[PDB]
Amino acid sequence: EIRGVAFKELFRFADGLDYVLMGIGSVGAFVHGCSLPLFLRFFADLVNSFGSNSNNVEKMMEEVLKYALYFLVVGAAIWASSWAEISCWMWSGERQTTKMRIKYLEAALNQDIQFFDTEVRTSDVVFAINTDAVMVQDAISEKLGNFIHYMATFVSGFIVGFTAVWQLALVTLAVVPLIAVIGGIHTTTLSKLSNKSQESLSQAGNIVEQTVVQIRVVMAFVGESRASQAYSSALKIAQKLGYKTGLAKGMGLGATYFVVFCCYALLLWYGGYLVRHHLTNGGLAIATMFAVMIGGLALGQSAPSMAAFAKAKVAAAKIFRIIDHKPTIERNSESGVELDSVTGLVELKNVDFSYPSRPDVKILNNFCLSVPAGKTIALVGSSGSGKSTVVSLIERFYDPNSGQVLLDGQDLKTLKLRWLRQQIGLVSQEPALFATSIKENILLGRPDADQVEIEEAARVANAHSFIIKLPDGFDTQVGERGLQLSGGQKQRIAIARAMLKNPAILLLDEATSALDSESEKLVQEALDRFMIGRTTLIIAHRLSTIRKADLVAVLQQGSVSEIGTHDELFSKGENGKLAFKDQANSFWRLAKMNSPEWKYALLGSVGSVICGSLSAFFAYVLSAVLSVYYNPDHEYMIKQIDKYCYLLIGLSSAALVFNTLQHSFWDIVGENLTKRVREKMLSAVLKNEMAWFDQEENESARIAARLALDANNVRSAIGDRISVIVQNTALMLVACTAGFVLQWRLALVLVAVFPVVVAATVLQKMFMTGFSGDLEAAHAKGTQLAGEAIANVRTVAAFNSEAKIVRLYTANLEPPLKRCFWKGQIAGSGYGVAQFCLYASYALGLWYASWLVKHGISDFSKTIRVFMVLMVSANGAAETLTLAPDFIKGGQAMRSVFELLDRKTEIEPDDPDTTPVPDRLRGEVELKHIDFSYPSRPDIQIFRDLSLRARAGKTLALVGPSGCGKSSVISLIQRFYEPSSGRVMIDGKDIRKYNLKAIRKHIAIVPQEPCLFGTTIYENIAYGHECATEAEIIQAATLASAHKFISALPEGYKTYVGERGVQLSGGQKQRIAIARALVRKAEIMLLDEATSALDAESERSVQEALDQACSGRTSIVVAHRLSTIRNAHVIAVIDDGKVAEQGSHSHLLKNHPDGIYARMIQLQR
Ligand SMILES: CC(C)[C@H](C)[C@@H](O)[C@H](O)[C@@H](C)[C@H]1CC[C@H]2[C@@H]3COC(=O)[C@H]4C[C@H](O)[C@H](O)C[C@]4(C)[C@H]3CC[C@]12C
Repeated sequence: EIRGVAFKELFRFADGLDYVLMGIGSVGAFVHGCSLPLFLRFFADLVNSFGSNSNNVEKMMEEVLKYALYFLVVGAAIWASSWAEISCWMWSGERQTTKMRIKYLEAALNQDIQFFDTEVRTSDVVFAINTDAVMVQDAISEKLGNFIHYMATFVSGFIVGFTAVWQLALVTLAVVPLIAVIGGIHTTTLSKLSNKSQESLSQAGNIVEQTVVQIRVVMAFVGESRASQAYSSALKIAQKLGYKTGLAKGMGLGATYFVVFCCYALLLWYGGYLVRHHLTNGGLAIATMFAVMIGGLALGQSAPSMAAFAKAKVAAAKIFRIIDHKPTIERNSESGVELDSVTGLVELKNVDFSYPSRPDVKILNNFCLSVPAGKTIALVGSSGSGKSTVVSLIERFYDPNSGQVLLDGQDLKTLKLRWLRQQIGLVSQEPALFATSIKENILLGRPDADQVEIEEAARVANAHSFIIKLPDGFDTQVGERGLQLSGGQKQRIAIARAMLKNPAILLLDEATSALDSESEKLVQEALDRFMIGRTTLIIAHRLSTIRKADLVAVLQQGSVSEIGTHDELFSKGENGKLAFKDQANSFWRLAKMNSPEWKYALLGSVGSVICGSLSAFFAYVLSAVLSVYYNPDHEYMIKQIDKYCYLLIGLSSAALVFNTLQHSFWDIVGENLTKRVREKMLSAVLKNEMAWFDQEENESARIAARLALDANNVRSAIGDRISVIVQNTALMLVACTAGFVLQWRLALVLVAVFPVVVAATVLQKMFMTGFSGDLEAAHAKGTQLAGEAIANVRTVAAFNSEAKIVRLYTANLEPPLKRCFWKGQIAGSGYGVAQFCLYASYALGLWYASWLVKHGISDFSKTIRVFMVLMVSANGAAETLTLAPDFIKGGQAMRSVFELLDRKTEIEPDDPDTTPVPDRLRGEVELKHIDFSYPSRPDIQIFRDLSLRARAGKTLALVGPSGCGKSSVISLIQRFYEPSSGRVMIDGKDIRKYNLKAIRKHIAIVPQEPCLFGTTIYENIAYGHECATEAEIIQAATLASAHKFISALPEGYKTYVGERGVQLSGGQKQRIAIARALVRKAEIMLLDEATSALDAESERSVQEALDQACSGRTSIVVAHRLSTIRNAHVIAVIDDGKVAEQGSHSHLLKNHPDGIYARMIQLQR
């Protein structure tokens, strides 16, 4: 484990402005922290004056006025301090982190390639840029300010409480730990249970992902229910964990309320005792209790900043480790001769390079390669030979071991590499394109070029292409949102960037196997014009360029064998605004969908209202006790205080019980709703046809992501919404009725500003969480550019364009900087305004209470009770709003799930219109005049009114060009896609009117790539038939010969096979797929060209298994390899969507000579 760097080093990249910002933010944070207990002290003074001066009205009025002015001053101070703190801390952190990001990327780019090979992985570098974008910035921007603020709040609260009433402060200090302890336990318990629920949800998502990637075989058979059952099990586990989560949350809230009620019972009694003995005032005691509570909670809230500091220390240690590293290979050297003879006569003698990470094995051991001066060389060394090692050595990526290696007669170390790499042009296996515009992606080959040179290079040496046939053209920033690039466009861009480096050698290598000939001919003309270009890593891919090269010296077993002529070369290298009515309707339909849980909801609802009442009740008690404090009759005050304390102790238990009840039952409602909706979504998805799966936004992990993300916000938007809207309604109703009954006038004035108080307290809690948004989302563009640069470090170094990448990174990072500055300003201003309005409302309400008392309208007791009850109830309501407010996201996901459910399938897997189905369908399939067009590409028509047919009980083999959709025929058979036109019949009955579900069990299919359903081979084989028992799969394995390795397998049938388990060989996987096909004992077998890339033993085994599989009943096979259709007695030709020759291969080979069969026979020779 790396040792975290000390805290001070985190501020390495701080300049003078950052120091000023940090100082101003620190002062603002200190003032913001201190001004809360100061407000409590001023409130105590105001209440004490307003209660003591009942007889002397004028003194009461003037003192209340001065303290209201103090409240306004404190509000203004809070406004200024919070604004300064938030803005300065956010912007300073962002600036420092951006500078450090830029320096990190700059240091990473100019590192040696061997650094990434051995020291730090590229994935580690990308993760490090994630960590520097998150943790270091978070610690030095928001966590530090919050730590200072909470230290200030803690110290100020303790000072205020002690200097007011040291006695009660000590008692309140002892009460603080209990509340803090319960809060910590509740938070930890929920986090642990949340982790359990999270992994359970991941399991459910994995099931959906697996089902979608295997949707073909799953739909081809009858696995739709099987998949739903597995999903049901995972959902059940998740809801059980959710039940625990909900019960734990309820218990935590109940426990903290119980402790709070009992502790304030004790504190209020002790405050009454102190008031009896003339040791304090009422307001002073109340403020002391509040201040000490605030200080303790502030320290508790400050601890997470320390946690963040530790994590960021570790992260910054890693980042500074990578930054401070110094490259070993010398760059910007002074030994460069800068020779103008760009032609490389001959070089690379006696190279003895050994791979840097592992010195045990060496490739370039003792041999020489040598080159001419202006003639290409083709290099073909086995398969895993060090063909790329020569390219790397030429580019000076590494260095040869102790020997004598030169270039052009002037060595490599004595020619620099800043301009040496300028002479050399490199084209990689896969072209490396960066997030900038394609125009700049042409520039970085030579920044000194102008527009005219770029366009002439792209035009005379490349054909007109998508760059000009484009809405944007030169300003076409690709990035992650790059347009459709099939490989040819980006490849041509890469060679163009290459030709901008006109002189000297140009290095080639193999491209993708499926590439158009235009790129190859452009490469050929590029190497012809730059005859200095040699060292093509063709690895036996273009015999024409091989004949072009004067020397085609090979690198067999990592060594040169023959150098010179290129004549025979045989037996070597044989490899080739949003609406609201719709939201209301969807809400109503989900509620109707949630009907079976109604009981729980009602009970939960009951608990909610009672919980709300308790909160209001608590507020009232405080008010009452305070109002009782300023009562001359001591015995009456004793009786009242005892009554209130006993009532509070009694109702603490009710608070606990009904908090647990409410949260448990609402969580049960929510979990049941999520499970039901998720199952319905999966069923609706599985009912859809394959054309729906082919469409975009509709495949693999992304559909699983939509399913996972559109259920939790649904549970929120139903359960949490109703729970809060009823509990806060009960709270507000009780508080408002108490306030009205006491003094309706002041109650009305206060409920005028009630939303302002609630909003301000909500913003206080949000400040507690933080106002910096998703830092990752802000720097997404820069992060992806940096990842592309680091992953493509070899290409960047080859084109010596590190500075260009750095400046592009800076230009991408500037808009996040500006956005962060403005966001900080807006957030600080808004928070300050809200707090100022809160304190202005407090001052106005309390002054109006004083004014009412002055004119004999009311009393001190009633007015103070109204004020305190309404304000504490506002705080409680805001604390209630802290529950997940994902309502808008909930509505959006509501619409998403509803449109997913209401989608209509064109092909219904079910058979509502039942048709007669024979028990043993013989299956005389006849695809007569079937006109089918590629679903993905309508223009492409694999079938053109082809009258294909196959007599039942007979084997038909489909042969023809790979381009024609011979496999697409089997898709039409399973009705995955419907032919653009034409009618297909299945044994005397058309399949359209026929029942698809009955057909599925009479059809067996083997995919070209076998797929792994689950853990055991047992279940994979049993998947073929609905009720496979045990003997049936035994015979399936024996006839399929799958048992041969199964007995050899340690666990046999029950071995864990798949991605994580024992990965069987391709032949074994295909053989078990064939076995599961035989399990279904279907009359019609649709054999696919699975035997594509296998070794000799696996080839023979899989063709044998195919021999037993196709034997018996009827089988439509598609094949392209000899000794496969020969066994079949009926062969068809798929030429251009039409049938050409029908009959046995031997029968049609004798007559009409030079036939299409003879064509592939001659080709296979
Ligand atoms: C005199 C008040 C009306 C004052 C003007 C008001 O603005 C102030 O913010 C009140 C509502 C605060 C000050 C201290 C707060 C309390 C702090 O002391 C406590 O024990 C905590 C524990 C726990 O966090 C409870 O959920 C809230 C609870 C019990 C708080 C409830 C709200 C307060 C009582």
